Amino acid sequence: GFWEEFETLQQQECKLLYSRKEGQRQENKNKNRYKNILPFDHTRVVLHDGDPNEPVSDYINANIIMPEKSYIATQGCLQNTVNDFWRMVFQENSRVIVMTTKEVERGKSKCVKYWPDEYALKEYGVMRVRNVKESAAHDYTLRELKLSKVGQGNTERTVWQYHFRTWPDHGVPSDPGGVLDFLEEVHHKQESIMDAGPVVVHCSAGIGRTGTFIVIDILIDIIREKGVDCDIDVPKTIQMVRSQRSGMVQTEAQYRFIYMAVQHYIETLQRR
Repeated sequence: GFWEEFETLQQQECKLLYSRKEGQRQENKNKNRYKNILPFDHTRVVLHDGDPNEPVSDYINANIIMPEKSYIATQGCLQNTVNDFWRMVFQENSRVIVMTTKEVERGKSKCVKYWPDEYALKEYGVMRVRNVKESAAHDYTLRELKLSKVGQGNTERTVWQYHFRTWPDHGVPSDPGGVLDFLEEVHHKQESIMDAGPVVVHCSAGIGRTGTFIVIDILIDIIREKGVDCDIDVPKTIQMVRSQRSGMVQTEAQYRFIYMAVQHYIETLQRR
C-alpha cells in the first residue's frame, strides 16, 4: 500500500535527527574503545552524582534499549571507565549483567576485569563490590555480586553477573542451544527481582554480540507472551533497537544466528 511504502521511507529518515555530540567531546575521547562507535545523545545513559573535580563526569558509552523489560547496551570497561560502569549499574538499579566476551580475545582487550574474585571485595571509587559466590555452568559463569555505595551499607543490592564464556573467537556458535539456555536463566533471574532495572549487556564495542543477545532476548520474550504462532519480524526488531544504539548486530552470521535461535526456541517449546 502507498501509505505503508511512504511511511516506511519516512521512518528511515528519522535517524538524520540523532546526534552523537556528547561522545565526541574532548573530555570523553578516552572513554570510548572505538572512536567511531558512539552513543546517540537521546538514549544515552546520563550519569549523575560524579566526582565534582572532574569537568565531565556524566558520560559512559552506553544506551538504554526499550523494546517498543529493558536493556543497557554498553562497551566492555576500559581501565579508566570501571568506576563509571559501577556508577551506571547503581543509578539504574540494574540487577543483572550479561558479559558476552572473555577479557581478552585474539590478543585484544575486550573488557577490563571490573569484578572482584570470589570471596573478595573491591572499592571502585565510591562503589563497593563483594563477590559472594561463583557458580560455573557449562557455557557460562554466574557471579553473585553485592554492590553498595561506600559509607551507605543500607544501599546494598545483589547484582548477578552472567558471564558467557564459550562464544567462539571468530564467527558465531554453530548451534544456538547454549545461548538460549543462558538467556532462559537470565530471564528467570530478572523476573524474580522486584523493581529490577534494565539488564546490562556488553561486548567490546557494545553493538555486535551485544545486539545479537538483545535481539534474541526480545524475540523469545514475544514468543513467551504470544505463543509459537505469533508473527516475528527480525528486520523490524533490528530497526527498532538501532533507533536506540547505532549498528546493533554487525555481521551476516550474527543475523542468521538470530533466526536460528528463534527457530530453535520454538522447536524446544514443541519438544517440551
